[PDB]
Amino acid sequence: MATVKTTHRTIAGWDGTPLGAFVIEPQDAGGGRYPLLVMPSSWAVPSVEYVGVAQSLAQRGYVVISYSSRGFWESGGSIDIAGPSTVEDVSALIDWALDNTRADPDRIGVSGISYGAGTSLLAAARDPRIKAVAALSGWADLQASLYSNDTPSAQGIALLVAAGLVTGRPGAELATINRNVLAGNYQGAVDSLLPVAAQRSPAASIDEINANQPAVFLANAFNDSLFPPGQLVDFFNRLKGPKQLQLRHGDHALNEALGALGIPNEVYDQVGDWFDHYLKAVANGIDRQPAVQLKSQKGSWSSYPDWQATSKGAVSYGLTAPSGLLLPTGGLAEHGGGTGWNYRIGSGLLTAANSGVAMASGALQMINLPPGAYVPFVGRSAAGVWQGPIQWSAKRLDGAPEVRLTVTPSRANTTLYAYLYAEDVLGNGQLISHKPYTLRGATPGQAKTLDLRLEASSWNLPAGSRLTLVVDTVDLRYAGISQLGGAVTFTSPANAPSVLKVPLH
Repeated sequence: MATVKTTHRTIAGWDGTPLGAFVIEPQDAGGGRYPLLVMPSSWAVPSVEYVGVAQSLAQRGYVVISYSSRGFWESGGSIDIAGPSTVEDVSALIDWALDNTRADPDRIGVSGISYGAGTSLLAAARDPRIKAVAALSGWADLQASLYSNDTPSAQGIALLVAAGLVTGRPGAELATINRNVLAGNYQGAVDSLLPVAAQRSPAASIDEINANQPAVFLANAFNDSLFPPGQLVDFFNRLKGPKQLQLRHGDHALNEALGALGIPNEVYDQVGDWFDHYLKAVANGIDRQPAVQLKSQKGSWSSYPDWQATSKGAVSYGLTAPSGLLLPTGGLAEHGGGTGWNYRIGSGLLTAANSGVAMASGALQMINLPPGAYVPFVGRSAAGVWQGPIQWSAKRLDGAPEVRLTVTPSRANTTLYAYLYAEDVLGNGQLISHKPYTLRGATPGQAKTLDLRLEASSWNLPAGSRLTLVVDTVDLRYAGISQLGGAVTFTSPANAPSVLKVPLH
């Protein structure tokens, strides 16, 4: 193991903006060049040790530049939300390192978390010297993350604002978001960002990254508060070069470098092995590992050669018409359901089915811990509820469930939320996955068939439990546009039956 020297200094960005940086260099001995890692730090969250993580990588035998981006307290400039300047600064710091350290120009990598993860991926698209990327808790599509199916993520946008405010000085884009969020104008925040979001989205540079063919490692939490997994998976799937995706359930750990971000120590252990293989040619077998690796809520791993394999043999459950004397409830019926039925709910009514709890003012929790929902208390005039059978043996859900549903709104503006729960014998539901869907400017009384892809998950369903689908019209974490007084009618036309597809293993 290398012992490393850490030196603080100011390094000029692309336009001269001074960036606060820790330059970490292997000592010992005489004394060839080392692979270089440039690592943009992320949000300033108390207890989070970005430099420490960088030093531990450097001790594997790397020159590492750990640095604060433009606008951070320790730098000049303004936070531009991983804008073109922030991304170009990655290249400027690569140039500086090559000229001022024992860095090998033929073995360059980038790694970051959240702010630094999106920054790192964009740099890999724009700088073909980069041969490997390790991006943690990051995004591919900023619009899809904050404005999923045209539904603003109120709690996601608020967290973006809160994180920015403790990290540095906002540029105009972030200041406009901040002003909108203060008024409760989440839609206005979105509207302000959309015209400049694509240039901040790795997904918009998929061709450029595929051309450059870096080795891309992605590791996120299913329950990331800012950047949900589907938009990451979609990007991952389109990469043509060496790649690995890991998804885990996040929880807070104490007394770890990254525990307050919900990231366990094991992630940067795997990152190390990734870089060691691709940049130092260590034969550690990383190259033979499955491209998709998933860690369930009980902490056990599964793997797949690609994302398509997660959906192999998915079960199609037909939705049946809700029935019952007191608690109208439908079925999830494996080959198959009913067609020709209708079931009307009121829009804008509150249920216990929520993706998250109300969060404090300025809270910096980077993962989300959804509340349980007691299914018998989910108001049937406010929600459609469909229950599958109680399983007598354990099963494992790996992948993204899909719901096809036909809906008829009485108002022009409605937001729908679909939830998949593991419901125990007594009726206690644990949320596995959800998805929002906003219908804006719809024609009242016209039935529309919608396909919702629920967020990717990995879930051990125990014996004694069933899968339960809830669809309602309000969620505490999103700025939905449903109105009390309106209605939604669920149907299942013979032509296009209402069906939940679930990737069980």
